[PDB]
Amino acid sequence: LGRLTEETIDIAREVLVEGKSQSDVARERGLSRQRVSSMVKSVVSAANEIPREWQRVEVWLPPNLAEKVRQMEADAKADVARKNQLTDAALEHH
Amino acid sequence: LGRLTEETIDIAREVLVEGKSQSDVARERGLSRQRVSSMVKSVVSAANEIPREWQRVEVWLPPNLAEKVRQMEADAKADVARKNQLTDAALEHH
Repeated sequence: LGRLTEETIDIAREVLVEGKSQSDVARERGLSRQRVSSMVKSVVSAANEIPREWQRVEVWLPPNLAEKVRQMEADAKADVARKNQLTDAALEHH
Repeated sequence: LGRLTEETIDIAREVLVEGKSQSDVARERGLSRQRVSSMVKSVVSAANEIPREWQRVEVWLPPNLAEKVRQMEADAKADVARKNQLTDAALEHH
């Protein structure tokens, strides 16, 4: 929900609100399966405020190491935030 | 599926095969909600071959660190295996 074409928002909205399968929607608009699935993916990663190359992982493990993995995530997410505001300033003269 | 009472297997089998909610099954047998949910949990962790105190975690993160987390799991799982066979031998005389 930011800077995206109008078509990307209209396709994507019909599967995540009022739940319909991806296959059916291909035939009605006349698009490949590969491309309807690349449209849904860039709206999900924009609602999370993270780049598009990051991946999703899920495992079982003991309780001490289960805490160290929760912390890797939280610190890495606030580091993109700081480093992004700095390069916006550098392009406003000064 | 190993060394468990007969009741624990008969309750647990009715929710995971032929899918029924946990609430309904409480009333018919006359047990609390807390205890039907502690019966289902020890059959799942026995099909994984891991202790009952381990926890389940799921996060998003960059592609290099996404590999190091996949490897923590695999090594920790083969370490319980080796250390278990050793204490069985020590109790067989010698």
